[PDB]
Amino acid sequence: EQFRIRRDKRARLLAQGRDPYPVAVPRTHTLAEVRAAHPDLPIDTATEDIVGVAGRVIFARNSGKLCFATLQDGDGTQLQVMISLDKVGQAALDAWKADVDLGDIVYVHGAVISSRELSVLADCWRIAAKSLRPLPVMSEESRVRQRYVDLIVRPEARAVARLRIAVVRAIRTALQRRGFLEVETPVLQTLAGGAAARPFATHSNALDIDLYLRIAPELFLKRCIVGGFDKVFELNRVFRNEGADSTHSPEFSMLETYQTYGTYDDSAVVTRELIQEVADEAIGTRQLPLPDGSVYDIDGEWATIQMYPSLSVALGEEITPQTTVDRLRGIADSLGFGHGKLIEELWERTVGKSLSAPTFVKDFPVQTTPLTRQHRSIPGVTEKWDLYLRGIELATGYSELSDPVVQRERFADQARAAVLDEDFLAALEYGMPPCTGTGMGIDRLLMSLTGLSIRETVLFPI
Amino acid sequence: EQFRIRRDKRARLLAQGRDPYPVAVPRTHTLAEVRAAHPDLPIDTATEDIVGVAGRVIFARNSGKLCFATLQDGDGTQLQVMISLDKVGQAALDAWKADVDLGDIVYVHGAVISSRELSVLADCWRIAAKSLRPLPVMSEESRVRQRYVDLIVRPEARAVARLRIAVVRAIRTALQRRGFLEVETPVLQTLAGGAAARPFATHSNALDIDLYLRIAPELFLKRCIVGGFDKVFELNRVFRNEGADSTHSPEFSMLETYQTYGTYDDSAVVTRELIQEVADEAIGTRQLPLPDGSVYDIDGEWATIQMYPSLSVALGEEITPQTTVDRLRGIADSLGFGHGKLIEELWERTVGKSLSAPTFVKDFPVQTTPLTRQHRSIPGVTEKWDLYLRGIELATGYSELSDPVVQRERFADQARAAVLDEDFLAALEYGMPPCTGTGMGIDRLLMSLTGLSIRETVLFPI
Ligand SMILES: COc1nc(N)nc2c1C(=O)N([C@H]1[C@@H](O)CCCCC1(F)F)C2
Ligand SMILES: COc1nc(N)nc2c1C(=O)N([C@H]1[C@@H](O)CCCCC1(F)F)C2
Ligand SMILES: N[C@@H](CCCC[NH3+])C(=O)O
Ligand SMILES: N[C@@H](CCCC[NH3+])C(=O)O
Repeated sequence: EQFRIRRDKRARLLAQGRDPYPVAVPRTHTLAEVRAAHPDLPIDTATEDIVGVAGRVIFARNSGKLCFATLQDGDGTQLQVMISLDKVGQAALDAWKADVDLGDIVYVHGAVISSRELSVLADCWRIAAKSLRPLPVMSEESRVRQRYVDLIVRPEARAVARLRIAVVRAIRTALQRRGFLEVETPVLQTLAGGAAARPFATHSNALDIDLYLRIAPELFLKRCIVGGFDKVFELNRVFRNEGADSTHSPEFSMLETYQTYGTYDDSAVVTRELIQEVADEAIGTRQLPLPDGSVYDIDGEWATIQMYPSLSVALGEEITPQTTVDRLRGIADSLGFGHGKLIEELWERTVGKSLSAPTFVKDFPVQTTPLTRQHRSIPGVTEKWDLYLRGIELATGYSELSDPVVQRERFADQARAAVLDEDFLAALEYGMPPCTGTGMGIDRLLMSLTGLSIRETVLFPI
Repeated sequence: EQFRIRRDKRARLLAQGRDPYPVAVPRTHTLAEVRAAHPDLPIDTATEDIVGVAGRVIFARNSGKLCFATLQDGDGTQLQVMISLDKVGQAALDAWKADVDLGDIVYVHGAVISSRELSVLADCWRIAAKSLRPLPVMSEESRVRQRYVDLIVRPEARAVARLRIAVVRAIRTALQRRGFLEVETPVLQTLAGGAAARPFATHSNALDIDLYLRIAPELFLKRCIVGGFDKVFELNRVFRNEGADSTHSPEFSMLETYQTYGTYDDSAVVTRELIQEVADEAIGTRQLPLPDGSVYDIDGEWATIQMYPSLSVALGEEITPQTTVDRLRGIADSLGFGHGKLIEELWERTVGKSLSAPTFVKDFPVQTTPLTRQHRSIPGVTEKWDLYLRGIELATGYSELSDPVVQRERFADQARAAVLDEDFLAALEYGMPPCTGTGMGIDRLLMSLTGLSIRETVLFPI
């Protein structure tokens, strides 16, 4: 019902030649600027520094000859205003009382004082916007269907939104210090490749074909290495037409990075530094506090373990690239398609779940890693690592497969479970120098650093 | 046929326990690093600075006891190598001659000398990648179907790719200096809005509905202002399921920016500075040279003209918001749906086409601008500008419409040519402070600054 009273203050303001939504207002400082300015003001004393400020009224204490409001800026910073009879306007005070609700954006010019809390004592005042919905005094999934309200009433939502923006800045800073170049590769592709996922298709009207949103930029980033890029990345959305869960969404921000003439050994060291540098820039500590109330140390060096050896110790027997699927299925049952899949799953179900300190696992089954180079010395495994931080599958890197005839086979196997990415394979046969790629999910980065769910990390999900 | 000889050098290299695609090679410096190091070396003299370098062989001059190649790095920098009998390997020289083609990535360790041009005289040498396609010695649309080849053989394609990356860096730098925060808003939306375009739809499997790729981020960026963001932008892809032409593609990179408590007057000044700052950072001059051989001055202040007045002078009669469509159609015929559309078109066909210096046109027909605030003083027009640079429709800005009941109407009109964006309108009725948005196309920015077509500006189009 308050929806109607509010619409009728707008109307009776328009009729009266009052502007409820004025083009401009001369806001001289932010309330943060007015705070940093008067940090220690002897309380109940006045100062002749004049300011125009605008804020959202989020409390009002109306009292005859004197109204007090709390004006909150968009960052949450608060200044109190004092709409007084005596300064200017009995009619201003009546206008104030009658026209000004809660959730109203409001400009006030005048003197900066501290009362018997930092306030502005009004020379003038005007409305900048008239709200036709009162602020509520909120469930998770209603907070997320209405982030704009969440950001006004919930300081934490402000803190989280700024945090992600700061993490993303810190990332670009870290990669740019190291000579990486940020490139833009296609989101619409004739076939989507470079990961294991079911793509979003769309019809094009220009071309009268179906196109596919990128599952991953890897294949196009590898054409940039062929093309002569030394050090490239791309920090931008990927689209995977699968289910949502606590570490999975169909649209999410993902970093990929390629460095020429380094291996997975080299890109492990960079991923650690990059994460540690981000924590410092954006959180101020490598001793990460959690909603637990616990503290997760990500400082220092990080453990590396091999999948097969670590799996062997966990199962009490030698598991090699040679170990048959009949053997592996057997073990699987004893707990509760093919070899590559079984190793990773058995590993995930035994070693994976027990991890707590930040660990790299490396040397992976050749079957489940079609784009990564065969290991230099160990037959049957690829030079790939997964990074687990606070138990989250955070990041991965490869020594990259630059052999086209091998790469052709890897795909010819995939498919038989038969059109390949012939222009990608074309690019490799022009010669791709030896290089190491990485990938990392921005949402998993935040979750691993904060505790925050994926539906708190993204501004506008669904 | 050379496709077959090459595949058979790979095979007879694998059989021989030679690695044609080795995991690693110990590249100590880039050829650029080796150049900056020995800038003035008394020619035909040797120096005992040892380096490992890797490059692509893009010339070979094989000559009995001594082979010369030009090794080109990926940035185009060149060093010459001298594979000699006498330094190490008669068998190395035979291996060189027999195994090493053109378009082959190649590592060589040894001494840095200048011959009778800066070269490395080989202690060792190894292949890093074996190319199974010779470099061609290329049409526009074959250069663009194969950018990876273009980047190797065409220096200009290198220069253009780096230029775009530098423009994009310069933009983020400029907006961040000014306190703007970069946000990520959804690409997949339940309905796409904030511009005039036909969207790409896609089916979701999670939700079993159609979703739509964003035509523009405006509606979501306005929820961030409601939400308390002072100064926001977003530099990221938009998707418009329309035709391609010389200033139009269905996927393109687009900047949008919102500033609270400024108008279109304010965002005109920022757009000029932003463009001028970009030119300086990324081009080194505001006196922009073109393929013409001409020079386009973008320095100094820029002309502002009003649409209706400028149109009037061009047509020889008073054209106002009042001027009927019958009158406008009449004029249209005399040269060769509704009022708003007719003003902009007549303007575009007379005043628009005659512009050369960088000009802002402002005060627009209310009909063709549903999201921009009605002008403060002039009835019938909206506070909007278009910026024309070297005759390209580069950028636009609005004093933003924060009135929900007006905004509801603007849409209720649109539709009747009836489901609206009710959550967007919901956000406005919580109150959006007065603000000014802008938008600019990155491809048009480059085209306007360089002369370059849209199909040279984007790394991987189609
Ligand atoms: C919500 O985020 C995701 N959503 C989906 N649906 N799928 C993935 C993520 C994610 O973060 N992924 C990682 C993961 O594979 C760790 C190593 C590689 C980097 C990554 F981004 F792909 C996969
Ligand atoms: C290849 O780029 C584009 N492609 C399409 N299909 N549509 C537009 C562009 C572009 O650059 N556009 C500008 C233009 O409207 C100038 C003022 C606003 C900014 C913009 F990016 F929308 C529209
Ligand atoms: N394309 C990979 C990330 C890069 C891996 C290294 N080349 C993925 O989506 O998992
Ligand atoms: N959404 C606009 C750009 C922003 C205009 C200012 N609010 C467009 O695509 O043209």
